[PDB]
Amino acid sequence: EKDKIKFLLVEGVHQKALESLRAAGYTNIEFHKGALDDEQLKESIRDAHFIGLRSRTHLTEDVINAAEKLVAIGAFAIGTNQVDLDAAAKRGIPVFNAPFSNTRSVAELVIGELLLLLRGVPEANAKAHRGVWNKLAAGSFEARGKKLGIIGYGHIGTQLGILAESLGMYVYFYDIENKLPLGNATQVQHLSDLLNMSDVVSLHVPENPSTKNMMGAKEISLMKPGSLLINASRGTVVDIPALADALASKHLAGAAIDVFPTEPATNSDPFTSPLAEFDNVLLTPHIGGSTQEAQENIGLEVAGKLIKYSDNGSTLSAVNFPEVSLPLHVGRRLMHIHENRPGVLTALNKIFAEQGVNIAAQYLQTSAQMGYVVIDIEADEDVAEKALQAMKAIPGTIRARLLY
Amino acid sequence: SLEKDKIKFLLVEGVHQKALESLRAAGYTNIEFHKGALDDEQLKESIRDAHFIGLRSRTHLTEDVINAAEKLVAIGAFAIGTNQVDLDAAAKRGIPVFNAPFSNTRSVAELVIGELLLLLRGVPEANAKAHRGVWNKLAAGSFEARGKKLGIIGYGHIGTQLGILAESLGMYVYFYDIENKLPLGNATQVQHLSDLLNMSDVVSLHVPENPSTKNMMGAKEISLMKPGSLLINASRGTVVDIPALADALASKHLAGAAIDVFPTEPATNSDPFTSPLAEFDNVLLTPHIGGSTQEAQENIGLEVAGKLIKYSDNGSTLSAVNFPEVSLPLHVGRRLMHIHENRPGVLTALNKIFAEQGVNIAAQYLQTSAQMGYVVIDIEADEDVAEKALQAMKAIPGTIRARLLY
Amino acid sequence: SLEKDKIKFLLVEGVHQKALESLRAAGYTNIEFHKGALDDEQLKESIRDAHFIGLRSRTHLTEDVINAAEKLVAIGAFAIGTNQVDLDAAAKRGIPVFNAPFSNTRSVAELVIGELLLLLRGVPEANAKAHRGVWNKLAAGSFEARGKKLGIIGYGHIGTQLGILAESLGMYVYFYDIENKLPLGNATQVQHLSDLLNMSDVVSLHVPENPSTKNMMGAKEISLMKPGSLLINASRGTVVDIPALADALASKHLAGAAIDVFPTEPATNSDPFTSPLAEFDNVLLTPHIGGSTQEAQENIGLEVAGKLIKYSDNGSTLSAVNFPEVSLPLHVGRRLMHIHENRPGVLTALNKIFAEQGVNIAAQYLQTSAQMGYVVIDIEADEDVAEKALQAMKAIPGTIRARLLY
Amino acid sequence: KDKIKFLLVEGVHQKALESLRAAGYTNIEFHKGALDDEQLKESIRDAHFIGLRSRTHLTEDVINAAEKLVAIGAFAIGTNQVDLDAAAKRGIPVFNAPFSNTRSVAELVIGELLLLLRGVPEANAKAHRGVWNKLAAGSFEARGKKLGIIGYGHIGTQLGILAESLGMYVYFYDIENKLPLGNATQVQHLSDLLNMSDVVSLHVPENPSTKNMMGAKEISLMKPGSLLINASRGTVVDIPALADALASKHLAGAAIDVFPTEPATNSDPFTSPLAEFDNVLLTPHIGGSTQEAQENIGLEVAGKLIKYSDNGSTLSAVNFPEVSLPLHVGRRLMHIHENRPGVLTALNKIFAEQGVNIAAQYLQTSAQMGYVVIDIEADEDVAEKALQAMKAIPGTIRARLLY
Ligand SMILES: NC(=O)C1=CN([C@@H]2O[C@H](COP(=O)(O)OP(=O)(O)OC[C@H]3O[C@@H](n4cnc5c(N)ncnc54)[C@H](O)[C@@H]3O)[C@@H](O)[C@H]2O)C=CC1
Ligand SMILES: NC(=O)C1=CN([C@@H]2O[C@H](COP(=O)(O)OP(=O)(O)OC[C@H]3O[C@@H](n4cnc5c(N)ncnc54)[C@H](O)[C@@H]3O)[C@@H](O)[C@H]2O)C=CC1
Ligand SMILES: NC(=O)C1=CN([C@@H]2O[C@H](COP(=O)(O)OP(=O)(O)OC[C@H]3O[C@@H](n4cnc5c(N)ncnc54)[C@H](O)[C@@H]3O)[C@@H](O)[C@H]2O)C=CC1
Ligand SMILES: NC(=O)C1=CN([C@@H]2O[C@H](COP(=O)(O)OP(=O)(O)OC[C@H]3O[C@@H](n4cnc5c(N)ncnc54)[C@H](O)[C@@H]3O)[C@@H](O)[C@H]2O)C=CC1
Repeated sequence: EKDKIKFLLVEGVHQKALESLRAAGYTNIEFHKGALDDEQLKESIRDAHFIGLRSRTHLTEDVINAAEKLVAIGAFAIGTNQVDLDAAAKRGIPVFNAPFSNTRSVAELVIGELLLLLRGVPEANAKAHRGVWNKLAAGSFEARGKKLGIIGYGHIGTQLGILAESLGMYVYFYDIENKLPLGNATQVQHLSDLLNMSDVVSLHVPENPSTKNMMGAKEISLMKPGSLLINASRGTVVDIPALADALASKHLAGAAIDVFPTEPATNSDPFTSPLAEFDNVLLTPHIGGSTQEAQENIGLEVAGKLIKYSDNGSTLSAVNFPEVSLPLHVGRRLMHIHENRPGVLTALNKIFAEQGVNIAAQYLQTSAQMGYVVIDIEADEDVAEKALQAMKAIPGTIRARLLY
Repeated sequence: SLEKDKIKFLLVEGVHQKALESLRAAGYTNIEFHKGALDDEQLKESIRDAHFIGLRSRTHLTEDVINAAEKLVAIGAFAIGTNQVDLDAAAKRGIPVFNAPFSNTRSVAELVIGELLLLLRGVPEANAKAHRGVWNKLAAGSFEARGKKLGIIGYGHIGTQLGILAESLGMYVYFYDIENKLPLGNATQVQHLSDLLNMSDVVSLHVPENPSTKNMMGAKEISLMKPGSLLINASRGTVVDIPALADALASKHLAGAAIDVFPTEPATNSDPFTSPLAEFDNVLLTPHIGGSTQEAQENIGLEVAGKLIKYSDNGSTLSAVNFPEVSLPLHVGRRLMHIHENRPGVLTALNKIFAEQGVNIAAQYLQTSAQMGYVVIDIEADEDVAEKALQAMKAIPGTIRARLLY
Repeated sequence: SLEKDKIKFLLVEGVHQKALESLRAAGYTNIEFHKGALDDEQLKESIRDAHFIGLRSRTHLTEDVINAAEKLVAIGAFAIGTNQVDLDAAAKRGIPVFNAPFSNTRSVAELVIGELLLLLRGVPEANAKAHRGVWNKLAAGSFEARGKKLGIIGYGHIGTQLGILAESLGMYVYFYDIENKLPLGNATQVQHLSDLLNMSDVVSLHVPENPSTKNMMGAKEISLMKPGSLLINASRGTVVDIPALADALASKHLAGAAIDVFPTEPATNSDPFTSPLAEFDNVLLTPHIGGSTQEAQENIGLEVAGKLIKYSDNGSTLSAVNFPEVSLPLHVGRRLMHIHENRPGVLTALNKIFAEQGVNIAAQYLQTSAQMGYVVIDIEADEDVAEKALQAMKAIPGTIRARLLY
Repeated sequence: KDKIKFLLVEGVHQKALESLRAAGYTNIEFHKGALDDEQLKESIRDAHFIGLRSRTHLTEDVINAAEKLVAIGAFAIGTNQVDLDAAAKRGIPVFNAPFSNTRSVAELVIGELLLLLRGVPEANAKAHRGVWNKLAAGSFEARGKKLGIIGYGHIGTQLGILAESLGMYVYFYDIENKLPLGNATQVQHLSDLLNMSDVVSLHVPENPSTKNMMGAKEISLMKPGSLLINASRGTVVDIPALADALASKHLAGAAIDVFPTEPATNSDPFTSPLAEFDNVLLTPHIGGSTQEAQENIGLEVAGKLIKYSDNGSTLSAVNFPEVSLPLHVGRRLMHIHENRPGVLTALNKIFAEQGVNIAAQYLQTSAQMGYVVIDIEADEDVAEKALQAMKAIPGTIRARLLY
């Protein structure tokens, strides 16, 4: 049975995804290096139970809704904005992704980036390439003994810190919440302190309304003269022209930016920033999280998630679905996804009692529009298959399945 | 203290402030401080009456200039290189030269870490493309440093510090050296360079400039490096065959390089730079700034002020680059020194002068090179006797210079 | 908050204060704190109107005591062990029991380091020699721990932590586990237990108790051990064949050992302890104090208080050692819980009611052990509807306890 | 190089032998233990180099009849078992190993504080008697605790690093300002250190500044319920006061490895008022007694004898003027002599006359004696006549041509 369950993988996900699939028993895998055109996409997805895609493939309403057999969708990536998360929820297909798999990559990028900035290496290299030699030591520093101020002490600030400390930098941080320090990191309660003390400032924050432009003319002029600004969290967090200002003012020595409010949609599309005129700014194409090793983690994680769901019904971490997860105990497990009618649960429970079946466990979780419930029962294939078909006749029923 | 005040220290070229702090602490307070270089003209003027000089790599102390200063005792290269100073001519006049050969250790190790971090990410190519309107975001062939193998070639002061910083970052560290060296942390000596080249994700060079290292990284070797690997050189301009490096990068056998030193380099920051490596967005080129930081300058300042101060106080030429190295521990009595050409009978005039004043020599350190000879002598005696002996010493044929240091 | 004042916490055997700060930090204030153990008249007396109780290892909660505790909602064993508690008995009554399985971690790793350092150094013997008046200065046989190899048998909470500290000190760290573990730091998993016994200078046991571990370190395993090596068992009393170790100690195949646990241990600090290990000055014997520290007692106070708090506030039996495990995140509404013998028709009545009273179910999590079942039900509605429902819930034939939690 | 005889008595580490073998010196009379007076006299009577430990006594009488002997090697730190004077008179330098066990002392301290903070020594002593005493009250983890180090030199410095890798916070007191390593904080007043520390350890030298610097007062200023560890010197702690403070329970325990008076050997009785305290570790001065240190000493002191014989370095000799000369083309000769006028004048005259250029020379004196190394550019024959002539300067204790 498991090997009649087809995974469609596009955009060159990492091999380990494929390894995990196969070791879980899912050996039916149509895999693609690039993205597919419209007519091939619909061809390959017409009968896929699962799909793993990444940034570029668009699962629009129409695409999802022609996908006849689609059980869940796996964004092997961070973003899910290429998927109709809500079209998908109406057909009862959850969407998973990998939000915290890039951590070491971003941390590393930053460390690498600051080392070079503190030295004026970006600037020296740009001149070098056009035949201008600029050997000077004025302005330049080792990072050892410098103060690094991390704004955003989440999954990434944490690891950034640990590295910064590995290199003997002094580590201070600001987060709108009280965070337990690792090694000898130090929490600064006010942001204007952190800015003042810090030789380099790094942002590691979510894209919310506390963060839109959290760094303006104001905040930046608060920063130490000669300092460095690093942004590789979100494109909206920093007011580019402000920093452009502060960079010609030479109030800042330089900067690195891996994200922008606006980004080229493909790589053939042009890039535009005013920062593009500063040799002392590292400008990178949102590759903060782009490494093979990151790809391997996203591989392990989003396959892992698809498989768990397929095998156990778990929606822990699904982005568009009520979150359920029940531990394994002996018996059969079934599951019902449905509109939020009242008395679906009354309907469900009546079914098992009629058949004289004990419900070992169940977990119903509701969102505004939908409901998902996983029920364990002690019974045989015959019995479970009838409950199944009965469960499929409940009013509201979007989808239901015997998982084992 | 009133006798210190007489010794002109001239520091040009903007040496670190802690150099002056170190003079002052040692009593030497008369100092002509210049932030920049001086022309032919105000050189010879500020120097004329100058006991000690401090230059970096732009002041040119050539023969004529060295002949011009009527009172120069030592020279302090507050940098590594000494090629800007005619070593064989301060020697001729009995002026030892000093420098700071290893005051740049962290700075170079730090720089290499940053470079390899960004090169494994295809960041330099990304930044160049980005700054000209090209976006190119992809994950293929970009990698993290952690878990990667670093191949350090030349495991001396810098290799070693580089290695330490590298394993702190998660890298497995290997090295090759022509001598057998004791590893720190989990570094590993590799017996063949071809072994080390075949394995490394990154190879970084910290060897010295000499026949063995001249073009030691040539075609054959680059060819032995791992496909998709990285070449880094912040050692010497003559270690890597650059045309070869260029041909490897063009055929994508190497995926990047960072080079800080070149066969030939620009003499000032107004002199243009060229290299066949300029055509590559995936190569960091930096203008010999491996050891160019303020921490490094601070280190050089203390090192060399100390050497100059020590020479002045106790006559040590330990570490001097063009001069016989003598030093003797302070040890009760009066101390003299005597720099001479190796004339027959100099030593023999030296002890008769003391014999002939019934003066006991508690200590004597004599060292020579080709025609030069430096000897420092520690004596139990009066001052008038110490001053008298000095006069006698100064008249010995072959005597370049001699001084009663205390 | 006046609601809470009703709910009596009975703490015996003197648990750490941090337990009381959580308790009071959560509006929970009727606390009957005791430092010591209680006798039966003291216990029934002081438990009869207890809503919760925290005890330790000496308090014996039997069926006759439990079937007396009239208001007993849950039981916290402020400890690792639960053998002093009658789990089936409290399960029969719908009383979760909780504990702190992994709260002693650092306290055990810290002990083993101290011990291995002094053992390698032959300190226990020199100490006992000194106190008896004998001076034994030697260097034959003593070692620093840096660069020696630690074999950890059981690579879990304590093992992992043990290896981290050991690496801090420069030891080489190897482990053998029955399952495949991700090694921390530079830790190395050894696949065959015999190579590990073969290479290791010190071997420290950190495994559970069970047939797979029982006497798992016997005469065979002891001889696989490196000459002049050291054994340390602070896991469980059944894992080492003490008389085998005693023989290997007598024969000097081993240099020493540290045993904190024993097949038979005194019931109280008043009962004598005997061991054929008592004869050997080069063995540390410790009265099962592996996890006995104040920091550990404070880990415990926090973990176990938090849990009893969480259960009283939100139903969570996540972690119970004798009860179905249920947990639901919070959001908008009110929340019921319901404990019942699993009887025909319970879930049917539950849902019949909700539709009698017109209540829409937001979330529901039911789990069961054998005849026992526990369901926690979030519903959206106002307090009259709620408590209308819960009164019907207690009427369902089978119900053991139902509470409108919030 | 085979004609040179080394006598190593008392089981110096095998790295000493491995090194002599490397440097091409193979004639070795090795002895696991100490020689009694006749054997010693017979093995040494032709030895060039003796390497001993702390039990051997090279007295004048033995040294003096020691015919072929050129340098002495204490594979140890003490040189009080060696008559340094008798040895100089005869121009025999004495080498030893000043600091070869810093880690060993730091380790002992870490293990001791960790157990002592757990009451493990008492607990263990009780368990050896039948008494079980399981308790958490008063037992403490090391991490998060204040360790106060008194004396921040080789060993203090090191100990604070370990302590830090354990999670302790490290404070220190030193009579001078020092650069703290890691998170170490220098503490300007002894009393302030004493009050704050959960565990105090000592690493000062033996001198008046140091005698009983920890007395009734200082102990009473230690935090109630803290620990004192001394592996420094026997003269640093007022022991009776410590006793008192363990008796009154102001201190929860101590560890003492050094004592005002120590048995001379393992066979002599050891006594002490602390012996009655199960919560006190007592150790027979083994803070440095480990194989790693014995090996470190092995390379070091073998290193120094090899160096003296190959090139004449007397750097670190404890009884001799220190002279050292880098090496250069030519021959090298050596003169040791009584410090008195014109030796150097006749030395130098010898080379003047045979018309031989002196490439360098280094002489250094004491009050009573003088040593000088000479690099000359000449064939072997001329160096020989020179030797013979230098051997004759009145004043000459000894002269040798090294290469
Ligand atoms: N450039 C790239 O390729 C990638 C960018 N990122 C971005 O990095 C950001 C953070 O990453 P994680 O560490 O995984 O997030 P996280 O959720 O684990 O941590 C973010 C932290 O910022 C804190 N925070 C939230 N609002 C704040 C406010 N505005 N002011 C100060 N602190 C605030 C939160 O407390 C949290 O600690 C996200 O935007 C993520 O998308 C992550 C991976 C790759
Ligand atoms: N670009 C820059 O800013 C600067 C460049 N440098 C250069 O870095 C180089 C290394 O500096 P340090 O580590 O301080 O020197 P170092 O002398 O301490 O280390 C050099 C090591 O290389 C080994 N070696 C010699 N020849 C070799 C060969 N043929 N193959 C392999 N190994 C060989 C030696 O045994 C020695 O261990 C020097 O050339 C120095 O001038 C140093 C500072 C700055
Ligand atoms: N002396 C004392 O006061 C204390 C003793 N302990 C005991 O120490 C032991 C370990 O504690 P934790 O680290 O929390 O346990 P843990 O469960 O986290 O670690 C046990 C590890 O050993 C492995 N293992 C199981 N059977 C094995 C076998 N036959 N051979 C090799 N490995 C095996 C398991 O797979 C697991 O990874 C437990 O027995 C615990 O009761 C715990 C606290 C204090
Ligand atoms: N029991 C044993 O096996 C051994 C004992 N020791 C003893 O340990 C002691 C320390 O050894 P090292 O670290 O090698 O010595 P060290 O010379 O490196 O350090 C001594 C430090 O103590 C300081 N000091 C001197 N007088 C002081 C005072 N009154 N108050 C505070 N600080 C003072 C000095 O500033 C110096 O920093 C020495 O006595 C040594 O003999 C050393 C090795 C082994």
